[PDB]
Amino acid sequence: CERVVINISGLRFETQLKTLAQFPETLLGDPKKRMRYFDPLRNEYFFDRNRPSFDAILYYYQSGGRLRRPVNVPLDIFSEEIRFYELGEEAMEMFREDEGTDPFFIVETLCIIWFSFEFLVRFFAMSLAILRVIRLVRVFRIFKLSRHSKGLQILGQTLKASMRELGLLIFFLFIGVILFSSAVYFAEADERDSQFPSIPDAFWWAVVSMTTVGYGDMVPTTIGGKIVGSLCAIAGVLTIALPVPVIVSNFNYFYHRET
Amino acid sequence: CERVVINISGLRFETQLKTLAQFPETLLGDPKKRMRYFDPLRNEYFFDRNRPSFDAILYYYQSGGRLRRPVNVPLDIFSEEIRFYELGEEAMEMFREDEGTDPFFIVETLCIIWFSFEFLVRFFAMSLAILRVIRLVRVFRIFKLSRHSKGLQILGQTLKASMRELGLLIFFLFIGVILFSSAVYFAEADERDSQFPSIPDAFWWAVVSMTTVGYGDMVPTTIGGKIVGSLCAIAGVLTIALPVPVIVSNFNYFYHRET
Amino acid sequence: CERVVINISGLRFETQLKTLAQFPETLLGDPKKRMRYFDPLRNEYFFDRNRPSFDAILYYYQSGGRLRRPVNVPLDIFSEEIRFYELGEEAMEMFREDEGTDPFFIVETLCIIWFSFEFLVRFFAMSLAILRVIRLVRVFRIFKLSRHSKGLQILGQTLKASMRELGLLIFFLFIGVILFSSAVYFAEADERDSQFPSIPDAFWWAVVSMTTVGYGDMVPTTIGGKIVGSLCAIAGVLTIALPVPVIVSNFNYFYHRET
Amino acid sequence: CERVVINISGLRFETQLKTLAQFPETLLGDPKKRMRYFDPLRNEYFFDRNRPSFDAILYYYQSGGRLRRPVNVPLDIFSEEIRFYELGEEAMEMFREDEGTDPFFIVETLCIIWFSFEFLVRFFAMSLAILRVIRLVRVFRIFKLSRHSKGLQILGQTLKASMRELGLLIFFLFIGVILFSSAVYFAEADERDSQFPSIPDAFWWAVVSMTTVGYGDMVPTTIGGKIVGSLCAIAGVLTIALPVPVIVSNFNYFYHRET
Ligand SMILES: [K+]
Ligand SMILES: [K+]
Ligand SMILES: [K+]
Ligand SMILES: [K+]
Ligand SMILES: [K+]
Ligand SMILES: [K+]
Repeated sequence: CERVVINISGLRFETQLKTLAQFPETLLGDPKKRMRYFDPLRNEYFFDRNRPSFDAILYYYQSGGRLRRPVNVPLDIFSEEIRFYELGEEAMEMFREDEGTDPFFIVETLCIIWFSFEFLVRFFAMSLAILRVIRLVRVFRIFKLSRHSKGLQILGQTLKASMRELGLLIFFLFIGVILFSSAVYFAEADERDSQFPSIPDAFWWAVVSMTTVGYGDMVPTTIGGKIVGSLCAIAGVLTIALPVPVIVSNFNYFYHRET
Repeated sequence: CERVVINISGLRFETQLKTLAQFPETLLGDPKKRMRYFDPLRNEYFFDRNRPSFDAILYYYQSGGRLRRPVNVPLDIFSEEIRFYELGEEAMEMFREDEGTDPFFIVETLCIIWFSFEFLVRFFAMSLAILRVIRLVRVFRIFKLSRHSKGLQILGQTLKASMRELGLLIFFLFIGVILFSSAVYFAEADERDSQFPSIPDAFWWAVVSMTTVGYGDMVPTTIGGKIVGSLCAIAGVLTIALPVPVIVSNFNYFYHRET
Repeated sequence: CERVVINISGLRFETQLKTLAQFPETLLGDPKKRMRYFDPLRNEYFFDRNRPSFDAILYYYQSGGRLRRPVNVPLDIFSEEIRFYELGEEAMEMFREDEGTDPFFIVETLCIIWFSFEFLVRFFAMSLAILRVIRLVRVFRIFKLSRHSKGLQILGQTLKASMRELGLLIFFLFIGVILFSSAVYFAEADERDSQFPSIPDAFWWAVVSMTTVGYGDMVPTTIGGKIVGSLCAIAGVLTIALPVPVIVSNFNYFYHRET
Repeated sequence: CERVVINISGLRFETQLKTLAQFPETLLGDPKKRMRYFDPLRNEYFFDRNRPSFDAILYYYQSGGRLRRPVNVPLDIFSEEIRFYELGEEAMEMFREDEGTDPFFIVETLCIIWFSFEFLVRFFAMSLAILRVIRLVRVFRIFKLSRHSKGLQILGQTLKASMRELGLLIFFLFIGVILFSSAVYFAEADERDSQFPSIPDAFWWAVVSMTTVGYGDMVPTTIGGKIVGSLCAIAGVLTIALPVPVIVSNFNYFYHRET
């Protein structure tokens, strides 16, 4: 099948004419558009342009549509070329995406009034329950700032996306606490003056020993509780120092991408 | 020796004909297979394909079999080319790999019964010992989840592989604790009200000061115990913050590779 | 428009003559300067030089001035080429930048005297206020070392530049402490022996639980205070372990760039 | 000056003959050695070899000796080429490097005897001083293992090399402790029940608050001591989390390079 020669600043490219006919609207696929760059003396089309980029521009046609930016070609440059060669806004975006008492009442009432008002205006434009209700509505209040603080949105999108990541930290943390709250429970017990009788309390210690917080409300006195204490102080920093790189790589990405 | 010219979208490659005969089954090595792409006018074989990839495709023959994917060529693309040129499933994989009271009894009995049953069904398809036995079988129980929790397998494979890494953390931790539990022992002693008489107890402090847990069950009161305490708080975070990058790079790899 | 051919060690480049006339002072743009490298037999200018670099050297003219160093070309090499081709000191720098009781009184008086003297010599060359004044002038004294200690300058430039980064850590820390000092306040209260009555004190705990310092002056005794305590020990290490990579990447850069 | 053409698997290179004469012993510089690869029909030397590598092989001569391995060319491959082209062992290495009661007495005496014996055999093949002598010889004893433990050597070489790095951590730690042990000293004092009278003791707290160890032997009770306590818990983790990446990058390098 009749072949074409494209010269990009001395670098010669060759393809069949049907390969370019696969995208009739692009500059190279449109006879009338590329006609301006034909050299009758050499029988080739010449372009005084960026050499590194054309590799992909041609592969686009041969691949049926794949438009990847060569790793060694800047983003601003390669974008200009896609524009010049007239690849089309569709493929253009596809590339883009593939590439990237009273005072308390007054304050409480004023907010409920403003919030509801603003909410409605924008939208339109028993004894035991009282204990659980105050901890809910009053505690999650801070979440309102997320609507005016860019940072929170980033923190949220990262959590929603890296949920599987966090799920491991907690999971691994469990197996850890369970294994340590048990290994010390068997060596800490059967000894007087030891504040490690039950297991439920051994859970707190472990959670306080793995995160390295160490309040001092519970500490091993026996030899068997210290051996598992050292392994715990280590296993903790080891287990915790895992999902971090992931969440950070996600946050830093969501942060840099949003900004 | 008679040479051949291969034109890949304008980029010309040249090699001897025996070099290609070294792999008679591949497309380029098989006369009958490459015959379809010969251009009589130019005396060369033409391929309307990916330019960046062919560099390696040719080196494969010249190297006697080495099939490396150019750093600047996507994985999905280069794979297609290996397929087209018909390099062979062997070399193909080789590339792949080179590239990547009653309730307690009931619960206890039910499990032992189910586990043993499931185990057998799947397979077929004195006073001091009682103290060490309860800490063993009962503590390692959690390890059963590893068979239904992907995460654990990753954590295990990383440990089994980065064993030499962890061995250092503990090793370095030793030398550290030994050096600190001794430097403070000589400056903390010979002083009343000091809870640092013996060395074995100095070990606990050091292990609790390097991991930065600091329960508060032991703290320097002398000037010589604080100087070594500062160096300890530092040396600890320095020694611990070493094998981490390795274990993480292993975990993150085993995690991303498994997923 | 009359075209030119430039041969760089066998690699042929082609451009129009006006493209090179866009920078009349450079070697390639100056007829008298490039005349020395013209080959009459082939009708092309030949240069026995670095191939990888010329890609950019030519793009410079086609782009109207863009001078980027190819990712695969060393800095010392590409710099030499820019010099040879005589691109010009301007574009040269632009590239550079786009690329990178008595003793107390005596001591106090002597300093004030020396400092003021040195300052002037270099420049030319009520009861409640006394409490706030001593904490100010006397505390910020150390900042004087910054003028003789390179390290501080780096620490400062990184802070001044990554201010938005730090602003998040503190911000996120707030929302965290507010949410935790409240979630535990509702579960820690309504229970005797609990040292978590007020909220202002719950703030201290949270700040001491998220940074993982854990002095032991405050710890959850209830079940509801421990559940939020575990989430706090985690959320803390998660929130803190975020701006770090940024500040470090800034510090390490400012450090390596300054040195 | 008479020019030469080198064809590397279809990729044509051109240089002057003197450029190659600059290294008379290499294959390309030796008439008798390159004669075997000359093609009389095309007037060029042909090599059925790796294309990516030759770029550097030629630059070596043009540069007067610079032998850099292209970023996109494997180490094992490029090495083979340097060998084939016969560049010379010198340049070869240069490239390599540019590229990479009684029991106590018995035990004490036996060691002193063995050590001194082994030392000599290998080499040949008052009251206050007693307090400082026991802390020295007895404490640094562990350092003997470094001769049989690879890990320590790595830890040492990294310290000796990244000394300037560590010097900052300690330095920055100083300025920090000095600024915090002073900011809290002015707000913690003038208040009863406060364990922060003197400054020397404020130093311990700061060092225990920045490393996040928090023994609990000292904690702010005033409002002014807590505000500076939060800034301290942060500034600490910020200052410490700086030299880490450096020491790690050095250790990981010294570790991977040694192994
Ligand atoms: K800690
Ligand atoms: K701690
Ligand atoms: K603590
Ligand atoms: K504590
Ligand atoms: K305590
Ligand atoms: K940490």
